[PDB]
Amino acid sequence: THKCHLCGRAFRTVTLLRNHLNTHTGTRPHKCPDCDMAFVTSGELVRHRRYKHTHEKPFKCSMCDYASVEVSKLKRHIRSHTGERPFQCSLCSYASRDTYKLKRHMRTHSGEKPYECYICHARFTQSGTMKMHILQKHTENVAKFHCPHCDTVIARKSDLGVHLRKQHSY
DNA sequence: CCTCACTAGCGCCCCCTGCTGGC
DNA sequence: GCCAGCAGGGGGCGCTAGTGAGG
Ligand SMILES: [Zn+2]
Ligand SMILES: [Zn+2]
Ligand SMILES: [Zn+2]
Ligand SMILES: [Zn+2]
Ligand SMILES: [Zn+2]
Ligand SMILES: [Zn+2]
Repeated sequence: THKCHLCGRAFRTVTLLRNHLNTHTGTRPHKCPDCDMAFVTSGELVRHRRYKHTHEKPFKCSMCDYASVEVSKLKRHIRSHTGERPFQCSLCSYASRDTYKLKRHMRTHSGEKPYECYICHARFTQSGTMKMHILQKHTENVAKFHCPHCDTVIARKSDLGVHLRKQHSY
């Protein structure tokens, strides 16, 4: 009906094509009055003000005081209350509570390592791992833990925990 | 018919927390 | 003990199909 002169994508109304072309290029007309961001549509600008400026969180959790801006988050929050596991893995028996978390799990079966350190060019599976690598291996005078019993230095908190559970038996 | 708003809904990515197990 | 893999509970954005309201 209304195709895109850049890709084969098609839409039914003109406003959709107008927004689709406003994504191929940076032409975000809905500008935020309280910060320096902009968006192609209004709905994208609405929530940006409710995330950062007005903190308007409509979706409430009936079990706790949690509140989310989008319903997608609450549906995910409530899963940890009921233990749901809707997203099943196709290659193993792991199930998730968030479609993107399942995408991260697949890096176990594929061996993919997208993130690499910008200093030593060492690669990792998760963006948090890399951030830790830079802290422990490329930062100067980093604070380190200390066992108050045996007087041994440990750099990571988790290592101190397992030190107490193994050597000192909690 | 045609706009333009509002609402659900998928997707993307990152954070921080905390553990495991090879070296 | 160091190191990287790896799962939980979260925040903020990219983009679009569905509904009506008013030209
Ligand atoms: Zn296109
Ligand atoms: Zn803003
Ligand atoms: Zn809750
Ligand atoms: Zn799997
Ligand atoms: Zn490095
Ligand atoms: Zn000790």
